[PDB]
Amino acid sequence: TLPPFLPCELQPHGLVNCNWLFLKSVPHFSAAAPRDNVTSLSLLSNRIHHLHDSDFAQLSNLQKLNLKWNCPPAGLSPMHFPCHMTIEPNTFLAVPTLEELNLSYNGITTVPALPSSLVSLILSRTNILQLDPTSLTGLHALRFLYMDGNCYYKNPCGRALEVAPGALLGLGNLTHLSLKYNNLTTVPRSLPPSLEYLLLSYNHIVTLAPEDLANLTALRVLDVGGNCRRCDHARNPCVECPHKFPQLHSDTFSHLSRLEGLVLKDSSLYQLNPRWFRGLGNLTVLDLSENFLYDCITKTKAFQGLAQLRRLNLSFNYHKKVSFAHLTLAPSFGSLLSLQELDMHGIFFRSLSQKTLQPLARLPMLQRLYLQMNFINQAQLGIFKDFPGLRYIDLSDNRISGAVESEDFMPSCKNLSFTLDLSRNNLVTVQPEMFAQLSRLQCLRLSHNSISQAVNGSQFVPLTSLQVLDLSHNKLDLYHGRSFTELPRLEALDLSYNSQPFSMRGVGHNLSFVAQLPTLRYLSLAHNGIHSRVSQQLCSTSLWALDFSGNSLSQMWAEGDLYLRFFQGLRSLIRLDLSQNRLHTLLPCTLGNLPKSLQLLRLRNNYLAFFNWSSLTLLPNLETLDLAGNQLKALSNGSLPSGTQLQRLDVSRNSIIFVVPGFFALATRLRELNLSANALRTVEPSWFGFLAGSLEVLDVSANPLHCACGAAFVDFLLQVQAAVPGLPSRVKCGSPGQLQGRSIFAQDLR
DNA sequence: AGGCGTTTTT
DNA sequence: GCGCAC
Ligand SMILES: *[C@@H]1O[C@H](CO)[C@@H](O[C@@H]2O[C@H](CO)[C@@H](O)[C@H](O)[C@H]2NC(C)=O)[C@H](O)[C@H]1NC(C)=O
Ligand SMILES: *[C@@H]1O[C@H](CO)[C@@H](O)[C@H](O)[C@H]1NC(C)=O
Ligand SMILES: *[C@@H]1O[C@H](CO)[C@@H](O)[C@H](O)[C@H]1NC(C)=O
Ligand SMILES: *[C@@H]1O[C@H](CO)[C@@H](O)[C@H](O)[C@H]1NC(C)=O
Ligand SMILES: *[C@@H]1O[C@H](CO)[C@@H](O)[C@H](O)[C@H]1NC(C)=O
Ligand SMILES: *[C@@H]1O[C@H](CO)[C@@H](O)[C@H](O)[C@H]1NC(C)=O
Ligand SMILES: *[C@@H]1O[C@H](CO)[C@@H](O)[C@H](O)[C@H]1NC(C)=O
Ligand SMILES: *[C@@H]1O[C@H](CO)[C@@H](O)[C@H](O)[C@H]1NC(C)=O
Repeated sequence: TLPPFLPCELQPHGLVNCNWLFLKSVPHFSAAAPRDNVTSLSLLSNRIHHLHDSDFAQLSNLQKLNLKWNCPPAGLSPMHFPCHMTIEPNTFLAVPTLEELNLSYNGITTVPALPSSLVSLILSRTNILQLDPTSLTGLHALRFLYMDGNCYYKNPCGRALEVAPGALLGLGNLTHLSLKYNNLTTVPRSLPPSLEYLLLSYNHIVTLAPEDLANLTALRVLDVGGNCRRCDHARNPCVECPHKFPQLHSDTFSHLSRLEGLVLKDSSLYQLNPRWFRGLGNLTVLDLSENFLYDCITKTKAFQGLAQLRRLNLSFNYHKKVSFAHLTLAPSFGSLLSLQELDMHGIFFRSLSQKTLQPLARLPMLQRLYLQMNFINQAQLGIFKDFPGLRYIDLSDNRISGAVESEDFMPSCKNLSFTLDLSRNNLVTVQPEMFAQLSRLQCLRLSHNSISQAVNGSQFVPLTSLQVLDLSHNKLDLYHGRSFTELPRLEALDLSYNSQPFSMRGVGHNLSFVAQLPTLRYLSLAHNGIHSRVSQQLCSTSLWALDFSGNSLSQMWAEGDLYLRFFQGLRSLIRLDLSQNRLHTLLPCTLGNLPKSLQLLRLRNNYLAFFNWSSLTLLPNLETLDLAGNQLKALSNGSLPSGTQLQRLDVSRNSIIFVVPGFFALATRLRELNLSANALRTVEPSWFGFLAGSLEVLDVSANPLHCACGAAFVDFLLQVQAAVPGLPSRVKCGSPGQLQGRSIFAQDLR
């Protein structure tokens, strides 16, 4: 029988998802559907312009309703089409259980009547230009009001949004208010004392005083950034902050003892008034980005009081048209004993020395340090030795060049104890000297440099704890036999996109160093265009995973018997990616020379038009096989052979016209199968023997199915619907006539 | 007339 | 197949 909520899709935790179905009105759903197991209803980005009383009446246990992007104002319409949305006055009253509503990106000019149950209301990017107490009548349970972007460059109005004095006082539970991008010039008078988060960024509130935040002693977060902007850093349309502005009175934040988060970004500040931070001893996050505090951070004592502060953002506090030769942080940074995260990216300074970060050197909790995009050309990396609790340094996108004068295939550094990112720098060789005091390092990123060195075993000698080394997007010449052997703990090495040496026609290269890395588990030689004149075998007893994608095994395996055993010496290998290797053909003899230990084999985006399925028995441990993106015209020439351990099979984006009967039958372990984007005109239960019920995923979307009245496929997909993703909307007909390009349920086939 | 379309959400 | 060395 049918999916219960056609054309929408029943998802977990009682969600009915009608997203992106181009609906003109809300679907009703027959009484046969369990409309009370329905706890949430999503109608994102349809084209419903008219909302009725009956539309939600029958969904009597509905808690969440998303109606976003259905009727976008002209400025947000991708083609500037106007749209007004009519709501019948009992539309939402008929859902007395409603808790969260999203009416954002919809042309409405007044708030509709809403049930008292409502805990959350989002009215952002609407055309509502006024809020007064009649707007939000009887919403005493309401805790969240979000109404950003009702008057700005993308949704203009010609005036300020008008929140009348005391308009929201009726809302006794209101903790979260947001009114960003509304062209406000003053804070709204008399907001509920219950407010905990108040967000007024990207308005034009140029003056503040303690009157402007009267009675808001519950505030835990206050965002007032972007009201007086520096447009030299603006990516969007921007009005430059007037001269003699902004004016923030000293004691503006004095009565906010509970304040945890203060955002003052992009406020054109040349000087921090320390009186701003008096009485803010409970402050944990302070954002001062995109201001002009480049001098003030070498001098100020305004941080002295902030004992509990954890995150400090000083990024893009850069002087117009200049980078500094030197930057020395203030002594008062040394009293931030709680500090975990410091962002100094985009200040622009040329030198990083002991003096630069001296005050931070004895802070016990300092873990993450962002110094990227600073045009730094000299860096004494040895300063980080004495930092007690450091876990992460981002020094990427700098001009440092030396010492001073898919998680299956490559693991991330996220859970390691000490990571240095030096990517997007100007190293052309690696000097041991620059790492002299970094023997604690577990992860080093040096990608997107200009390293064009024949590494030999002498470059990374100090790094005796290093487990991950990323050298992707460089020009390494792999030639000497002992490259990387100075790293006793190396488990993951990325040498991808170092293609240029391998392009050098008539000059060969040496991969025999892989045998000399006894602890290595992960290796990417991906996107190197390896095609000729290389070692005939990779040899390693430790290696579990090898990305060899983006090379030309094609040309290698065409070259007599030289490279037929290339991957055979990888005795423990469990994952191999041979994708985009230009393979037009495979011998069964080539596949059997891959390691017996293999569990995962990718051959994506090759040019294979034929695959001898019987040779899968030569890889007895194979659980996953990816042939996506090849040119198979059929699943045939044998079946999946007996006793095969295969669980995941992807033959998507081929040109498969048919499947032989009983093709999958002997693959009893098969759980996930992707037949998407092929030329299948039908889906038969006879492909699966009659053991298809074990399948957890069967993707048959984007296939030119023959939707002839009474077709055998229709019935089959309903018997295994739990396993077919997107069945209600995305499995479509290629024929006949007017059904082409429309869902299989666009007319009843039975 | 309405169309357009996967466009952070906080 | 990239200063080794009948
Ligand atoms: C089955 O394969 C298809 C097509 O190869 C997958 O659809 C692609 O999904 C990726 C991300 O997973 C997207 O970047 C592409 O845009 C999609 N391509 C097409 C042509 O639709 C699909 O996700 C796979 N199904 C499952 C269940 O994993
Ligand atoms: C907050 O709403 C709840 C209903 O969920 C109610 O108990 C309480 O009266 C409300 N508080 C105020 C101050 O209105
Ligand atoms: C913002 O406010 C003023 C009202 O004085 C108006 O002139 C201006 O056009 C408004 N801006 C936008 C983007 O609507
Ligand atoms: C602040 O609170 C006092 C005491 O309850 C009240 O009388 C006063 O009107 C309030 N001020 C504002 C601006 O809401
Ligand atoms: C590596 O090459 C350097 C030149 O940079 C040379 O001095 C050194 O002896 C070689 N080291 C090893 C371990 O082969
Ligand atoms: C490749 O490197 C190994 C390890 O030093 C070396 O023995 C072998 O001779 C090299 N191959 C060539 C062709 O130079
Ligand atoms: C697959 O290879 C085997 C072993 O060499 C061979 O017997 C068989 O004919 C091949 N299958 C097809 C369909 O050509
Ligand atoms: C393989 O099957 C295809 C598709 O039906 C067929 O055209 C071809 O002749 C078959 N070849 C072998 C060797 O089985």
